[PDB]
Amino acid sequence: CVASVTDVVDSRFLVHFDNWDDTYDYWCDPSSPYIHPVGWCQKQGKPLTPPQDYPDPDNFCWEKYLEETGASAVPTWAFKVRPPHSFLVNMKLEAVDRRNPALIRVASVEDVEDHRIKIHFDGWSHGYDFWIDADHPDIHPAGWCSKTGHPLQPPL
Amino acid sequence: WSWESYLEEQKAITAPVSLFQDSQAVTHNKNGFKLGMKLEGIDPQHPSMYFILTVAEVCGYRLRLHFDGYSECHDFWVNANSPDIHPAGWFEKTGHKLQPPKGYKEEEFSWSQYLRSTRAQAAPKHLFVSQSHSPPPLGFQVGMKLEAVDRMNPSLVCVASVTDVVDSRFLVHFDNWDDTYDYWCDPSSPYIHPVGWCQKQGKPLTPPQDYPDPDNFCWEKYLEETGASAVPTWAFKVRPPHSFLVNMKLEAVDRRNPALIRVASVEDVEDHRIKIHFDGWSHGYDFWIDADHPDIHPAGWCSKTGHPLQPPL
Amino acid sequence: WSWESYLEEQKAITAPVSLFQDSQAVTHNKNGFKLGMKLEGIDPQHPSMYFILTVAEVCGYRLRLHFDGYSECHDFWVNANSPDIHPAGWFEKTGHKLQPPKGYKEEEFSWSQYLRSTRAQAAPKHLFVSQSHSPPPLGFQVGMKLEAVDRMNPSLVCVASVTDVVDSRFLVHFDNWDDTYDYWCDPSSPYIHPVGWCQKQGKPLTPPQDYPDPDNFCWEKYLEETGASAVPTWAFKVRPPHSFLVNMKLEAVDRRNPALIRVASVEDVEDHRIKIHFDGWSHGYDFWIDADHPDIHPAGWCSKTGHPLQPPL
Amino acid sequence: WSWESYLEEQKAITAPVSLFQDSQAVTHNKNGFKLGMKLEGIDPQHPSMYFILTVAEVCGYRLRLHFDGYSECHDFWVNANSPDIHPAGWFEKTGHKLQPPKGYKEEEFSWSQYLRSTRAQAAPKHLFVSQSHSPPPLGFQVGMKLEAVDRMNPSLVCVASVTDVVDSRFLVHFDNWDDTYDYWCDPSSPYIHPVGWCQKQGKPLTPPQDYPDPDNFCWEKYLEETGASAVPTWAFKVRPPHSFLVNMKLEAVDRRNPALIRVASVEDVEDHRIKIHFDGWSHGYDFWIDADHPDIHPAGWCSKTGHPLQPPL
Amino acid sequence: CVASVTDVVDSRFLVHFDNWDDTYDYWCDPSSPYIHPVGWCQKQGKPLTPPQDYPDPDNFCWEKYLEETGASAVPTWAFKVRPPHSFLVNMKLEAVDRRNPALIRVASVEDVEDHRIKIHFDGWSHGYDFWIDADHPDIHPAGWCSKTGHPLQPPL
Repeated sequence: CVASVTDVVDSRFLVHFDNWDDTYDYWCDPSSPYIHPVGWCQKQGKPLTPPQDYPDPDNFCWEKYLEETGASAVPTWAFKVRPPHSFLVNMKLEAVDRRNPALIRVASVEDVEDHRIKIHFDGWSHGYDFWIDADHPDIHPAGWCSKTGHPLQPPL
Repeated sequence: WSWESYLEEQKAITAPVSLFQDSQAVTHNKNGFKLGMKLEGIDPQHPSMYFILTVAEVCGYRLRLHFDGYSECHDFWVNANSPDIHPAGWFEKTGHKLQPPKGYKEEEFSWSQYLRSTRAQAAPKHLFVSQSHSPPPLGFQVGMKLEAVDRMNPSLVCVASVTDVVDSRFLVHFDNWDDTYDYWCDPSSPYIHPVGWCQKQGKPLTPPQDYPDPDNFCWEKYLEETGASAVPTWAFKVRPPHSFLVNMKLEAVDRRNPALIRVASVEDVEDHRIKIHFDGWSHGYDFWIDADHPDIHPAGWCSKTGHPLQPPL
Repeated sequence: WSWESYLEEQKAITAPVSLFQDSQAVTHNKNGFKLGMKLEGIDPQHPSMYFILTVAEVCGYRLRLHFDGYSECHDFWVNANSPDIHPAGWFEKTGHKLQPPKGYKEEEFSWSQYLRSTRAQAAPKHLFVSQSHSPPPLGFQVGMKLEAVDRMNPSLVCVASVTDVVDSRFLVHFDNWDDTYDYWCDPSSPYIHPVGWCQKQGKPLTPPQDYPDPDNFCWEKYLEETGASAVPTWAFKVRPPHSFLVNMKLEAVDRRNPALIRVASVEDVEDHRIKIHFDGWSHGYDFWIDADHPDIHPAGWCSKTGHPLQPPL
Repeated sequence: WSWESYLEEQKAITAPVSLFQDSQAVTHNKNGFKLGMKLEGIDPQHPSMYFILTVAEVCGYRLRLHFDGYSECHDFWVNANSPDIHPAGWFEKTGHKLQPPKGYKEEEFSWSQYLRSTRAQAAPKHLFVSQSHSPPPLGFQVGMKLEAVDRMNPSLVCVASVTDVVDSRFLVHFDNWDDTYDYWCDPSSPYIHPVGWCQKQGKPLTPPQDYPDPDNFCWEKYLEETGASAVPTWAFKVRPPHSFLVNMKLEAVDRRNPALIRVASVEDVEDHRIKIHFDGWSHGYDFWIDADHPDIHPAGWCSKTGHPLQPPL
Repeated sequence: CVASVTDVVDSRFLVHFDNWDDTYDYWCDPSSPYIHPVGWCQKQGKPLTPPQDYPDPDNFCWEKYLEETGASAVPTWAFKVRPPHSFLVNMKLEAVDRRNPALIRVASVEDVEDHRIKIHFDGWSHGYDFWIDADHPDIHPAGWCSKTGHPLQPPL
């Protein structure tokens, strides 16, 4: 989708979906795999979603939109993709419980993508399993709870 | 079992009585409805229409209602203080349409004759909390227009009308649609907003179905055209967010079998809704419900009204 | 409460049913009007004009009517057997002018289109006692002239015309004035008299407003001049004085809030009017009313039609 | 602004003068209280205690009183026919304690010396409706015990004593609790009951504060231990419910700014109380008040006594 | 009211009100809209007037009364629907003058009911108007007087 930089804080920036409120927005850095330069969808043969209520969506044109909003594109060179992570299936770690964020549990890598891992809480239903970005702040190496002074929920 | 002991072992609390509407909490009223008694009420699946109903079953402060002439599969449960039932003769006295028992015609039906023919008793008037004997809710008159969230598709705010007024409540109807999506509410409902709320807030307004030039919808000209006035902005009251917190326990009707009420817990919260979990059962049965829904109740409600309580699993 | 008990403790009687017109007394007709239904009717404050009206509220055998497009502050109550309301399409079929809903033009308005646009129902024809399907009142034709008491200033008898005829009734208009002083009546009305009644009886005749040479007013030449004929003397019927007596009790709409009907008493009488007193309230609220007024009724009327009765204070 | 025009505009009715106690309705008495006059009175917050008070302001039939020696933030308003104020010398002649002006000792205060020090005048005796000269409330003697509703915590019915008798009223005091819970009443008060009432009704009885054995409070033993009698059952009288109805209009003193009196409506009713709503203001300012409370009045009370009336808004 | 057949003459029968003056009796036929089978009032929720001087007027009961009186009910099948008449308001006809029955006058149908017409004598006060059953022997079509040789009174 058509997006804009709306905030910059140290090495991070806030990505905003034009004509939406901010409920779908997210913070990231230049290596995020979720962002691409103006023109990327066109070069890759993928459909670009225009702003929520852009007057004539089928005919959306970046060069025209940029002109009319008085805006420029983030330069193509600024997008510096991070390499895929190296978490492998069955590797164990600790992860915040999403249903109850006060708790941290023993967890395993159920499944992998280039930038994401599927978390499984050991001893629990696989229905609680969830996909999470590999750089998410709420996953941690084994031993993190013990070394930081936080209780770890054992499996079951 | 007992609540007292359960709260000790779980180290939890019940949702305090003060968190509930008086109507969800009240246990000291007698259920005067009796088997076979006849009355009128709304069809839950078609909340604009009224039918002849018979008391099929009573369980504490609840009753199961049957649609006279129709199949028993449509039977449904209400509380004895339901505002959606009315005494015999109420339709005629208040400008509502009666859908008569299967096989009758609207104007072929007489209560007098029906009662003689069935030898039944009409449920006495004094049982009913809602009989249109109370002055309406402030500023909501039939025909008036507003903006309303489609509760079935909550990402939509739509052109709506008031089409029914009964005591403190009114019926929200979506223009050019079925009554299937309609719903009853009061002036403090967080689902309704004044004309011009969409444009002022930013979100788009869904115009009536099959309307000429949908994207080109103008409120002020729709109003003039339909000889309608917008509900005035002073009429829409603030209902504060409820104060239920996660892990508070309560009693809740089981939607999979409404004859049953269970021990339950607040699993999650929004401003105006809570997520119910039945203690001892899978989270897959967890469901979102409005905080002012008639089918949730403070701990103790079952015991004090004489309805069985399903203990946790 | 109960009438039976009240009459014992007060040692009084109710005004017998036979003292009332059939139309003031009738309780056995169903009110078929329903919320949202559309119709036509007179504006009470401008009784020569017709408007599009919507049923806003029903209470027993009464309804509250709303002027489409206009403010809810003009809403008014009528009985379901009111002759001053008519079905959709009646204006066109009977030679009356429609004042259309706010923002429309007289000839821009179509019922067909209006109903499609509002998705409303027109109140069915069979609900209406007055649809101009009955042959008029004997000898009163539009354009004809008579003498009429200004009901707002009863010390005046004035030059008047018939300007409207609908079933058994006709509209009395005062020449060269507003419709504000006009009123509906029948041939037995004690407020109307033939041409030449003033001179024969002795009292002076108020001639039309802004008429040339007021004190020099001649009926026979006014008639020739206006190409009008006088209503013939055989047309004016004797209505006998009513037979209400002081202390008879009855039911009466409260003029301070017409949604309400109260226990009342005959405080005083004239030939054609009674003075109403609301039992338990101050005499300061006492008001004179015509004996044939639609808003007075025999004891029991409320109970038998399904309208609340305000007990005495 | 006028009442008449407002009532017509709102199709509204005022509560009749006949619904009020004479003392709430009386407008034809002169206010003889003057600035700087000195008197005695109860603290409205500690109704068992008596202070030297000075007239700080007069507004119609009302006066603002100041506690001598203390801050003006404690000033309060009463009506000139208040039974909670007394002439200089009253406390000494009737067995009541004086809380003297700030910095005096009780034995140290003398009215004659104080009047000389201040060069002030005592309000004359003839102004005062209550001087303890009229007949006492039958059956209620100082020291006698009863069961009373805690009006601050009305779910509780409690062990209580008569601790004061002044003219036709008596003071209810909750045994060993703060005097701030005390209230004045008469034999007909719906908040008091004879010893044993809770037992007969199956209601829990709140024992005195710090009762040595709170588990087994027993009335017979307590009466014996305390050298006290019960108020006999015959002394307790049925007070009939009031006759105020919802939406009736009246005048009421503003609780938050008691200098002011506002246009008000009856929002809700109970048997002995009315819920007041100030016209034009938020319903969040609504409050319950006993129907016999000195600070509600019929429409017209302000204009007739010379007090400004605040219009709606 | 409780009534009995007390006379049968050709195609008609006489209805008599049990223990009341014979002045209330009237002749009718099976199609009369004024008669109904025993039980009709009960079925319609209408009050039934018992015989005059009935020994226990509170609890009049048809079954007991029939038994006590050695009487049968007219069977329900005997009762026939008579269709409403087809007279319309303002139609003109000839009618015998009730007050001076030697005379027959020009008349109009002032009002209608299902089985009755209200007669108005043309030219006379409406105060002389009267209701009459449509099958009454003393109303006649226009021309009846001239064809039978009876004087007709003109309007006035």
